[PDB]
Amino acid sequence: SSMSYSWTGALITPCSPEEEKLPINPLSNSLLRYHNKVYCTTSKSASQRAKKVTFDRTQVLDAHYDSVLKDIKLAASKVSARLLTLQQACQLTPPHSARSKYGFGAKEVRSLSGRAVNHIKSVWKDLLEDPQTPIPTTIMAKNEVFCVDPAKGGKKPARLIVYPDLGVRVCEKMALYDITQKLPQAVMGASYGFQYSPAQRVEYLLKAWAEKKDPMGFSYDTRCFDSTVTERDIRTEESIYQACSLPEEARTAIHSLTERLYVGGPMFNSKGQTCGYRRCRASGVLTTSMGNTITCYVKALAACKAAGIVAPTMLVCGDDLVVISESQGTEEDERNLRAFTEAMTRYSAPPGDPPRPEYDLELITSCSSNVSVALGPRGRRRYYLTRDPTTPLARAAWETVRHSPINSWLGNIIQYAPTIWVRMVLMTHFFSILMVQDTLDQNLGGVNPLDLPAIIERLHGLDAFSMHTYSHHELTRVASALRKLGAPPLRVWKSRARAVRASLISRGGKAAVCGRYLFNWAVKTKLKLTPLPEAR
Repeated sequence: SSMSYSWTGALITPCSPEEEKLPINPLSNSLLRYHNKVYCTTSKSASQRAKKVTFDRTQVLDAHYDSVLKDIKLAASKVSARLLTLQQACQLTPPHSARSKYGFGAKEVRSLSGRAVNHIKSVWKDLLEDPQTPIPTTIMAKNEVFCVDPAKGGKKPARLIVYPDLGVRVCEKMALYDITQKLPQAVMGASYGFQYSPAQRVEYLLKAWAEKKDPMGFSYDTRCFDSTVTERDIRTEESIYQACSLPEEARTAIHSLTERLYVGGPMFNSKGQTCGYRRCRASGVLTTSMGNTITCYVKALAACKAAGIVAPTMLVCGDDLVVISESQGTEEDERNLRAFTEAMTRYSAPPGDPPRPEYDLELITSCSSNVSVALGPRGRRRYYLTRDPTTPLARAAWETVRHSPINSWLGNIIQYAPTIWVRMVLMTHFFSILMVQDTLDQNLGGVNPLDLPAIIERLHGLDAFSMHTYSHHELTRVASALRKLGAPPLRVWKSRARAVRASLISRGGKAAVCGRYLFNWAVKTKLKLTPLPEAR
């Protein structure tokens, strides 16, 4: 029936001309040796991305679906959302957001420049006046850094980004922003994934697992999900949106955006040319995350009913999905999972690698990440979130004339503070670098590195400075990722750490705090890390 895209064959151009690499990488050539393996996705690869996302789709629904789609509309309707004053929408605009084709950008929008406000007024009026004309969109290639994988086919192609002009982007927010803030939690409750800290996700997963008498879990994925969304799905989304208590002006505009933007439209490149036409989800629009989350939830939950999964507990973050149910023995479990996979396929949401049932929580990848366990200070099992460190290490070794990785180090040091790989590798490297630059109290991305212990204790807990006896799985995976990238093995990091520790101690003050809280693990003879005033 629907086929997701169609193409003029015009070249998908780059935004910010691709940066060449350099013959020395000074910040990272002590981190890892095999720099040849770290690459960034060229926009030449754009063509290849297209082939992988262009394909016919055919949907077929059923009682199961229809029943869910009803229950969800009942839930939508206990929700009332408001319009957003054009002004308020302008304020929500990101600072460096792509400028408008009509002579203004986010500076102007955020400051409520008169010209910017005129245009946004006229765009919005035209939404209310006209509910048919497709709104044009731009298509670009997002470049991102990765490590090469021969198994999974050398280098990945660039992701395609597709988005309307800035004017429309604001209007979108006027119409929909309050829904996006209210609806998911309404229709999905506990299952709405974004509502949780990394630490709460773990607590959630664990509570689910524990309350099954005999747990099984699995996780469902689609690398190319935006492609599987059908024009019907989108309209069924509007159907859900309108199910709320809304201003009549809202309703017209939601509907008009649906028909003119969300359902599809043409696609132009940077150089202006016509590039294609889209009949699936656009990646760059406001409702992308809300739609994906909600849609996937309907289908998934219907499929659980087709397949006969007993007592399911879900967690949904856009495309990413984890279900934790009661086992019907392994023999039935394998069948039910195939059923699910059939059902989803009929619903037009087929997967990459297909699901398999698992009976141990560590083996379930949720959100490019997963739970694992180590031992805490008093010797109790302590559970925490983690992941394959390949991409993080790859990106930690990315240096262009225009780009520095120091920020991504910090990102990961915070996010994954309790992991063995942050604690032994990234932290050791990160402080070792800044010591030598004597730039320890600079502020990177609005954080001061001498505040980490504090920041860490507040987001992760004093135990995150004391954990030991990491799992076989984690230890094997880390070992392997360092060997893969030519970083030193953990024993070498232990040394570097002892020494980075010495210096931080001798510096006194807030450095020695870092020195003692962050690097206790590295010493032969532990200190007794009491809680931190600054933390609360």
